[PDB]
Amino acid sequence: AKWVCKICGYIYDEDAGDPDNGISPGTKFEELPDDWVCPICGAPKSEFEKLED
Ligand SMILES: [Fe+3]
Repeated sequence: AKWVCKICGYIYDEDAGDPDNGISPGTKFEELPDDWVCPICGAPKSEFEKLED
């Protein structure tokens, strides 16, 4: 699934993960650590919104 950072537009794609910041491809958004943040703007997980209806 993909989740967008409502502040900057960054897209956390679960299939891509976030390797540079310790997240391997395939990591679900809910499993990301509670203090993981958007690699672009630094927003907390609370500011992301899943891209699903
Ligand atoms: Fe962001």
